[PDB]
Amino acid sequence: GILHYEKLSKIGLVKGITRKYKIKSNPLTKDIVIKMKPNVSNVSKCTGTVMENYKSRLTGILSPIKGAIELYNNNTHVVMAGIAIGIATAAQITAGVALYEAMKNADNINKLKSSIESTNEAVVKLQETAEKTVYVLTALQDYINTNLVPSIDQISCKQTELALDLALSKYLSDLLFVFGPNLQDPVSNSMTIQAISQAFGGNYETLLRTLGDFDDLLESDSITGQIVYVDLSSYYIIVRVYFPILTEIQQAYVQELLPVSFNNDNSEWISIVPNFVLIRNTLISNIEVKYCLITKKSVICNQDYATPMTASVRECLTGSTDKCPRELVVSSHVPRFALSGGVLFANCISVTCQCQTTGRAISQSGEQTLLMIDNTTCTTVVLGNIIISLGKYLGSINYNSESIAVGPPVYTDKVDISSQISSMNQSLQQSKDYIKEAQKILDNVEDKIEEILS
Amino acid sequence: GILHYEKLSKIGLVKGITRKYKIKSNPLTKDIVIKMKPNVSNVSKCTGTVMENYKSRLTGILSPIKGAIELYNNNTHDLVGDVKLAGVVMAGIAIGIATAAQITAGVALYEAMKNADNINKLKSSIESTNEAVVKLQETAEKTVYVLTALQDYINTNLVPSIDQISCKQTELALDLALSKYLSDLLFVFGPNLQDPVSNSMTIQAISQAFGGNYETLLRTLGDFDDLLESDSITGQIVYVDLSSYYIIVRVYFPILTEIQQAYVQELLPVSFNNDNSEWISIVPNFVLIRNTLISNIEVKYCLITKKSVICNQDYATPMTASVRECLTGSTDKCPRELVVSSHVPRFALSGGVLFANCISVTCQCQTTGRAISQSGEQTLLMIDNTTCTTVVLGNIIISLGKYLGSINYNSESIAVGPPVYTDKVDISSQISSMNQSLQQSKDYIKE
Amino acid sequence: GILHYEKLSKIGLVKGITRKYKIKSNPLTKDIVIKMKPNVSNVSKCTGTVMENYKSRLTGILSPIKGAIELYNNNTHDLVVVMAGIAIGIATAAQITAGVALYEAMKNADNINKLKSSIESTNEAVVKLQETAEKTVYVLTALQDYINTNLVPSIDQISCKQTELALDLALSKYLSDLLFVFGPNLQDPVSNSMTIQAISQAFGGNYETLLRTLGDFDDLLESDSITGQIVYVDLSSYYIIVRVYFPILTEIQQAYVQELLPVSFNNDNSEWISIVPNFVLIRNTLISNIEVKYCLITKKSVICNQDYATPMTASVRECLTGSTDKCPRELVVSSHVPRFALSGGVLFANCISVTCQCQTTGRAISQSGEQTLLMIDNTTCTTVVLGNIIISLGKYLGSINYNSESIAVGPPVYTDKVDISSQISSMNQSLQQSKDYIKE
Ligand SMILES: *[C@@H]1O[C@H](CO)[C@@H](O[C@@H]2O[C@H](CO)[C@@H](O)[C@H](O)[C@H]2NC(C)=O)[C@H](O)[C@H]1NC(C)=O
Ligand SMILES: *[C@@H]1O[C@H](CO)[C@@H](O[C@@H]2O[C@H](CO)[C@@H](O)[C@H](O)[C@H]2NC(C)=O)[C@H](O)[C@H]1NC(C)=O
Ligand SMILES: *[C@@H]1O[C@H](CO)[C@@H](O)[C@H](O)[C@H]1NC(C)=O
Ligand SMILES: *[C@@H]1O[C@H](CO)[C@@H](O)[C@H](O)[C@H]1NC(C)=O
Ligand SMILES: *[C@@H]1O[C@H](CO)[C@@H](O)[C@H](O)[C@H]1NC(C)=O
Repeated sequence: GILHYEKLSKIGLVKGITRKYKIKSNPLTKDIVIKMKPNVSNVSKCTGTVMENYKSRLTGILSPIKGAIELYNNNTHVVMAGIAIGIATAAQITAGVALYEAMKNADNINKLKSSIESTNEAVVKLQETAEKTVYVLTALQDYINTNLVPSIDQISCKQTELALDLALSKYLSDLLFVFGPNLQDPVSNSMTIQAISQAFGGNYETLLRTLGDFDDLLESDSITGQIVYVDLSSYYIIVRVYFPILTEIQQAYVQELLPVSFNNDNSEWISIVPNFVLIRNTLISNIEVKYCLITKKSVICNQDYATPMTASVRECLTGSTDKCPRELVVSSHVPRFALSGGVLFANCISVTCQCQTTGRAISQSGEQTLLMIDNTTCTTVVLGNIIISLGKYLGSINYNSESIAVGPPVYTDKVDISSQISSMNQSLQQSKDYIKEAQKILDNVEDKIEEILS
Repeated sequence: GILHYEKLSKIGLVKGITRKYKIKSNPLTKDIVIKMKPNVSNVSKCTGTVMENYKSRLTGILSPIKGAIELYNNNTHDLVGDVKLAGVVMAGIAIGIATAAQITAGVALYEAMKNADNINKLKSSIESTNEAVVKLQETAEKTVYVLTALQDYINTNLVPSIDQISCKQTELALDLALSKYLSDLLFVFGPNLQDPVSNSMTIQAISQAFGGNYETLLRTLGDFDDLLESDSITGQIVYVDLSSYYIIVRVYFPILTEIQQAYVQELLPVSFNNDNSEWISIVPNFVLIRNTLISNIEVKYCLITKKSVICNQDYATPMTASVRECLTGSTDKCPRELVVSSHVPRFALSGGVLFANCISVTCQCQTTGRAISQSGEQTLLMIDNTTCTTVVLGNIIISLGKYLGSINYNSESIAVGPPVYTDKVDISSQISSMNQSLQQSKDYIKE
Repeated sequence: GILHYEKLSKIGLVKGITRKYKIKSNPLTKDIVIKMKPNVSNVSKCTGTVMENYKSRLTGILSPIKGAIELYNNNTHDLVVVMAGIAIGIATAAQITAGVALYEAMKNADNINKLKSSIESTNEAVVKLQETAEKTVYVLTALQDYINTNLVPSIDQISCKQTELALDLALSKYLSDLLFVFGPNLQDPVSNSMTIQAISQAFGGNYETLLRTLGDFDDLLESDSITGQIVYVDLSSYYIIVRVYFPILTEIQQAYVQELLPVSFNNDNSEWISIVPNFVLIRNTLISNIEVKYCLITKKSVICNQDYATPMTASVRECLTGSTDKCPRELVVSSHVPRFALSGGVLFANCISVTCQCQTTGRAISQSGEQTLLMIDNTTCTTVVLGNIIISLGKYLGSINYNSESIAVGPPVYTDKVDISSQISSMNQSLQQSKDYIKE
């Protein structure tokens, strides 16, 4: 049950931190306008057909989004038109419902079109008639206002236009990854606010700040954006930002296991067991922490990332160490000792351990996997080049007298898995014929005992 | 033959979109000059030895490319039987050890040489280009473009701030720009690009030398976006000039062809019920069918799109006969895995008909007012307008079509495949477990 | 020596380059100050509360580093260096060692810190300061250049909100850029893994200047061997001290990395590719796998920031050393897996899959169905036309009749993630099914 830490530590898995488990929930919606063509009316003398190009270029990347969105709109007549939609995922359907929900306010924001069209500055605060405000973030506007405008004199009219064309095209080449043919499904709310901000030049800080515990959300990619309206004549979008909160899962924790090479039968092994185990309620399972934000106190995820675990690997973690698979160590880099509870767990065959206080070297038998070193043999431990003072071990009084039973060896390598598999299939097939040497030589040579009876 | 779509949909894999399959082919080559040191002729007043430094710094990252390229140029002693279009001969002994890809890139390099040499004659005019992008005449009426790094910054920041800023400031700002640009280009062009006799480099990646602005680079040259987002527009470095600090890039702008009777079928996955628990099917979500043959495809590397999967190469991959069999009827061969996340999807829509896990989620009929409840004997419900016109599904209301398949999808039971664990760590334990077991029962056969 | 290159080449793995094996060692520490709030007193006019905001914002991302660092400092009580095990409680070796290095950095950190008020008022982007000894120390300050060469000149023709917008925007952009590396994300700052590139995110990614002010550099850089450790955080002046670990790389002895160039091959009416590592590490008499993906591959060497060796199954070992019937093979279904390679100036080609011909002798080079691959050298063709590429050949230094002698092909296998589970469960099902007949 709920983890056999000591048994585990001998096989080279020492207790790491225990962590709180958190997931986003309870989203909270807020709307923003991002304008994708800058102002220019203040510096319109020496532009040329850069705009006529940029616009039709932008229209090419923008229109298919509009098109994709509108297929959910003309076809949600609360109720979504299943025949019209035809083939879709639940996720998408829900995004579509959120979209329809956004429409009501989208429509009200859209009434300020001509005022959006003529925004002077980078970030503008507008009045949506209610006393409910709405923000317009316009791309390259700052550059235009504070580079182009003041350098106008010392540049000329054929080289301001170059500087403009270049800015526009750079901005384009930057936004293209996120907003290209690439975002094929824009009826979603997965797009991270960071990724959306690409349209405002990656400055998601300002985007969040004008809307007004933050970083933890941000670095879990839990702050998401949904595109809810596209205006093709004014070249702006409305984004609904989903700013959630994060909730602690109840009697759920994520246990880290610190891996440490260990000795068996003249060679160093490392245990093949998850380094992060999720325990919620009485149930132990795998978790894909790679997708979360690990943190001193908590694993923070934008969704549940639990994953099933085989009963062997479950048994392994709760005592049966002869079920934890082990792999050969051949790199001078897999770690050779760890510290847990102020007590040291060390491969004193691989590395040389000594007692600074008592002067005598701490030497490890070949019969043992690992040493548990605490303040009842050394107070201070010299460990190569690092000197470390130890606590008393809260576990078994004679950890080092009692021997763990090591599990089976295995190869972890992609290429070695296939060879192992074909090797095995070979062996099982080879010995699946000897079992067919009994369909005759135990059936006919026993139904001959019906004739040698009758 | 066909995928057994109905049998599949019970095991929680519903028909998604069917897509065209496209791959790039027939490049149309076009050449461009990228100059990697800006002008500074209109600034040379406060420049310390930052140019003297920057140059020798750049030479360090540039020269080995040149060197690498020129080993193919000395080694292709070619035109075969002297003549231009007769062909090209690569020196095998000289080259020694190379890949087909590389050899071909070498041939393309030799092919680029002819025009490279003609472009190179404008060296002194490249050397003194004033502006960021310049159009030059290669004598023929055939034009050639020079894109020069940091030039714009220099022309529109520094020259304008020169009257208002000092010296050990004007030079700081320059040193900083140059070193930033350097630290940005270093990933793509460093010791990293060990094999420059290639045409893999994407034009985006190449444009790192022009500060990531691949837009302008493409636009000065001339289905564009679909090419671009499949990384099918590639660049090859064909000449390096170490005194003028410029490179010639051959850009390979291809076209994309529809593969014939080949389509990529999406399967939308849906959690399904069996023996008191939710399972998800372990079967590819994307299957490539070309001709009568079904095989895997690595779409992760392609560009997926309403109508088509667009790839810069063929990405087909073999498929085990079991997983083949599974997709064409034998659902007892489709492996399944336990579901333990409140996130794996619980229903899908295909053909206007709903496939739902009405054990996991709670389904009801808005029109008929009665809840749609699912037996524990069944994996999944197919709900079509012949039981509900409108379906309330938690919080989403949805109007349905008539299912074009079996009149009683729900009365007939599928046979669920074997359970399996998908996890990296779990595969090793499963394997060692099995070895142990087979060895253990390989002695009883010796009894 | 170790490997069986000829036997291997028939199964479609031809000798590629042999490379030197190098790892970083012998690091060489040098210190630097990164200031994360620009000067701005030269436009202290209409900034507004943006500084008051920016500062408290920054404090939020910065303080937890300080905090984390100081827990090692508070708990290394020494000179004998002794680390407090009870206080530390639960840590890795790596981290402990980082801690020792941190304590080692403290001595100089403390001396650098005396110049606090002079750090506070640095005018320019990069400054050289005197740490009293004649030992200099550098201050790189963020956004300073932008401020000095955009905003200060663009004061005169810009409104008071206009100036402050441009500032707020620069600051917040810089923030949104640094946040990935320095956020809640860097949960363990008592380490020296952070690459100097990643560190330079605080100076706006310009790791070039950072390295250049401190003074075979690229190979280090592109192996991510040049690392930074944060050794001090100042929360009132908003600067950090970084100890940069600039190592040197050493050749491993009698160790090389062998590349294998893969080439589709023919067997029993279909094209196969061999499932064998493309890079094999041989050090001493021992052959093993190596994870090159993490290193820097280079004409002469594989360059790694650590040893990346990995064990190899005795079957795959045996395979590379003769037993080709142990090298697993997989069916080819993509018009993209390569069809010929060149090694030693001799050609190894699938002349069933592609059509091979002799330009010199005019006659086409055709391959039996009994053979996997053709070895083509100048003793049959001097020049070879191979689709659209013409190539002149050397003499093969191996067996005089490579093409008469047949290799024994290994077992077929499926490589695919999804196909492994089915293979595994199939093998299970079958073993269970035939584990009952043994109970009969
Ligand atoms: C769905 O309906 C939208 C409107 O909601 C359609 O947009 C119209 O587009 C035409 C262009 O030919 C314009 O003349 C109209 O002004 C638009 N309609 C309205 C009411 O403003 C769109 O064509 C429809 N189709 C799809 C597939 O989304
Ligand atoms: C159940 O769904 C089918 C197909 O979605 C509906 O049949 C269509 O009805 C519309 C409107 O009457 C016609 O324009 C189509 O031509 C019909 N298609 C077919 C293939 O018959 C049907 O109406 C739905 N049933 C109910 C009760 O709404
Ligand atoms: C070991 O740990 C702590 C040190 O304070 C203490 O409680 C205990 O008495 C110590 N025991 C010995 C034998 O040193
Ligand atoms: C370290 O100790 C001092 C007390 O003298 C205190 O000011 C500081 O906050 C402590 N920090 C930690 C992390 O314990
Ligand atoms: C192959 O090439 C080299 C040329 O130096 C030579 O050693 C060898 O004799 C050649 N043989 C033939 C048949 O061309």
